[PDB]
Amino acid sequence: KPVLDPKRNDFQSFPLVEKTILTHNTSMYKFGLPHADDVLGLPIGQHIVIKANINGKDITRSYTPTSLDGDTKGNFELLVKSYPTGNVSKMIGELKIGDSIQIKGPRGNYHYERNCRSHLGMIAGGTGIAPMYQIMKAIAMDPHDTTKVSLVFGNVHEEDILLKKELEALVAMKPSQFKIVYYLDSPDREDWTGGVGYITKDVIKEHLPAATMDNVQILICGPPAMVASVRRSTVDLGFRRSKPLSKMEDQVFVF
Ligand SMILES: Cc1cc2nc3c(=O)[nH]c(=O)nc-3n(C[C@H](O)[C@H](O)[C@H](O)COP(=O)(O)OP(=O)(O)OC[C@H]3O[C@@H](n4cnc5c(N)ncnc54)[C@H](O)[C@@H]3O)c2cc1C
Ligand SMILES: [Cl-]
Ligand SMILES: [Cl-]
Ligand SMILES: [Cl-]
Repeated sequence: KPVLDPKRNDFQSFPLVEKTILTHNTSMYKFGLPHADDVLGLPIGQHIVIKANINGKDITRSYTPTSLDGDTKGNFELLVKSYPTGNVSKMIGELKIGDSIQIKGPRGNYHYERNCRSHLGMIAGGTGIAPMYQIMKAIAMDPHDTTKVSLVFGNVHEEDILLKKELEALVAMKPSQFKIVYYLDSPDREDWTGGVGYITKDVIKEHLPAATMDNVQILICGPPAMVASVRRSTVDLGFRRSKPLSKMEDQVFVF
């Protein structure tokens, strides 16, 4: 029984049942569903939206749960990074156990289907890993999905990297299908051995599939400066220009 239903296109309330810290500003949040056998019902590629009433406004933002129907019943799980002057993210970071959130879904133009592409090149920064992780996890857990995934995941320093151990476990499931490189612009520590710097044209050319590969797609999600930089790099590398309104058929798709 899926809780999200496009025919009942309204907000619904779900209570916070568990909260686990990932970093000083980021936690995993587990929200309860009405029945122990319920699943969220979120198609792969799509997100939920969460509404907070703040400063006289209904403010809504997109979140991609880390849980899938196939591994999570009776609840759903989100990763949320809170900012000091955030809005919806600040509300979430103020919830106590038992408080509820108002959500609506599913939403989004990315409708992932098994083997719809031969190779996904993923470019993520910060919480932009969330839409990527959902897709890679689905592909990892589907024993008939052969889609190659090459992810370049850029952050400023070590404490900003999210889901690294989870991602590495997905690689270990399909080590011939999945490739991840981590970049840090400015590592804090001398024991970083991943990539150094930000995601440049040269990084994308080295690590992601080329624009000439049949049925390839580039997926992008991150803060606006990263998105503008990497979009320009993909055009310079011969990918088709991402469309103002990203649609699933586009060669470069921005979340
Ligand atoms: C498809 C999609 C999936 C997403 N999934 C997730 C997810 O699973 N988890 C998650 O935590 N977020 C996710 N995001 C990001 C999320 O939608 C919000 O942008 C984020 O939570 C900030 O919302 P806000 O209302 O708190 O801040 P806003 O109202 O957007 O901004 C208010 C202030 O907060 C600060 N701020 C906001 N965003 C940033 C930022 N990126 N870096 C630095 N400061 C910032 C700035 O000071 C800004 O002025 C996703 C976004 C998309 C498009
Ligand atoms: Cl609506
Ligand atoms: Cl939306
Ligand atoms: Cl296109």
